[PDB]
Amino acid sequence: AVNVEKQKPAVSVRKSVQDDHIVCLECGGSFKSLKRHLTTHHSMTPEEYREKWDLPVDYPMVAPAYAEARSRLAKEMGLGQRRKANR
Repeated sequence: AVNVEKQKPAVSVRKSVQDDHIVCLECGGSFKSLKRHLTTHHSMTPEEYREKWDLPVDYPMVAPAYAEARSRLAKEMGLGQRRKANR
Protein backbone atom coordinates (compact mmCIF):
# COMPACT_ATOMS: atom_id res chain seq x y z
CA ALA A 1 0.00 0.00 0.00
CA VAL A 2 2.00 3.05 1.38
CA ASN A 3 1.69 4.23 5.08
CA VAL A 4 4.94 6.29 4.97
CA GLU A 5 3.83 9.74 6.26
CA LYS A 6 0.88 10.39 3.91
CA GLN A 7 -1.64 7.56 4.57
CA LYS A 8 -4.78 7.70 2.35
CA PRO A 9 -6.74 11.02 2.46
CA ALA A 10 -10.20 9.98 1.20
CA VAL A 11 -10.64 13.58 -0.02
CA SER A 12 -12.20 16.30 2.19
CA VAL A 13 -15.52 15.73 4.05
CA ARG A 14 -19.04 16.70 2.67
CA LYS A 15 -18.68 14.09 -0.15
CA SER A 16 -17.47 11.31 2.22
CA VAL A 17 -21.05 10.00 1.65
CA GLN A 18 -21.25 8.00 -1.59
CA ASP A 19 -23.82 5.57 -3.17
CA ASP A 20 -24.57 3.48 -0.01
CA HIS A 21 -20.82 3.40 0.73
CA ILE A 22 -18.85 5.58 3.17
CA VAL A 23 -15.18 6.28 2.36
CA CYS A 24 -12.48 5.31 4.87
CA LEU A 25 -10.55 8.46 5.81
CA GLU A 26 -6.83 7.61 6.39
CA CYS A 27 -7.38 4.30 4.52
CA GLY A 28 -9.12 4.95 1.13
CA GLY A 29 -11.24 1.73 1.01
CA SER A 30 -15.06 1.92 1.13
CA PHE A 31 -17.85 0.13 3.08
CA LYS A 32 -21.34 0.39 4.66
CA SER A 33 -19.98 0.74 8.26
CA LEU A 34 -16.75 2.53 9.19
CA LYS A 35 -17.86 2.22 12.91
CA ARG A 36 -16.54 -1.38 12.96
CA HIS A 37 -13.59 -1.05 10.50
CA LEU A 38 -12.55 2.04 12.54
CA THR A 39 -12.47 0.35 16.00
CA THR A 40 -10.99 -2.80 14.29
CA HIS A 41 -8.04 -1.23 12.34
CA HIS A 42 -7.56 2.48 13.16
CA SER A 43 -9.26 1.40 16.50
CA MET A 44 -10.81 3.95 19.01
CA THR A 45 -14.38 5.41 19.01
CA PRO A 46 -15.98 7.17 15.94
CA GLU A 47 -16.31 10.51 17.84
CA GLU A 48 -12.63 10.36 19.00
CA TYR A 49 -11.62 9.56 15.38
CA ARG A 50 -13.55 12.60 13.98
CA GLU A 51 -11.21 14.77 16.16
CA LYS A 52 -8.17 13.45 14.16
CA TRP A 53 -9.62 14.57 10.78
CA ASP A 54 -11.27 17.64 12.48
CA LEU A 55 -14.44 16.21 10.86
CA PRO A 56 -17.31 18.79 11.08
CA VAL A 57 -20.68 17.98 12.71
CA ASP A 58 -19.00 14.76 14.01
CA TYR A 59 -19.59 13.16 10.57
CA PRO A 60 -21.29 9.70 10.89
CA MET A 61 -19.09 6.64 10.35
CA VAL A 62 -22.09 4.42 9.40
CA ALA A 63 -24.08 4.33 6.09
CA PRO A 64 -25.61 7.73 5.03
CA ALA A 65 -29.14 6.80 6.25
CA TYR A 66 -28.36 3.81 8.58
CA ALA A 67 -30.41 5.20 11.52
CA GLU A 68 -31.51 8.81 10.85
CA ALA A 69 -27.76 9.56 10.24
CA ARG A 70 -27.63 10.37 14.00
CA SER A 71 -27.14 7.08 16.00
CA ARG A 72 -30.98 6.59 15.87
CA LEU A 73 -31.11 9.67 18.21
CA ALA A 74 -29.46 9.40 21.65
CA LYS A 75 -27.39 6.24 22.63
CA GLU A 76 -23.87 7.75 22.53
CA MET A 77 -20.71 6.18 21.00
CA GLY A 78 -19.63 2.89 22.61
CA LEU A 79 -21.94 0.00 23.59
CA GLY A 80 -25.44 0.01 25.15
CA GLN A 81 -25.34 -3.45 26.76
CA ARG A 82 -22.37 -5.87 26.60
CA ARG A 83 -24.91 -8.69 26.03
CA LYS A 84 -26.87 -10.12 23.09
CA ALA A 85 -30.25 -9.81 24.80
CA ASN A 86 -33.13 -11.32 22.75
CA ARG A 87 -32.78 -13.33 19.51
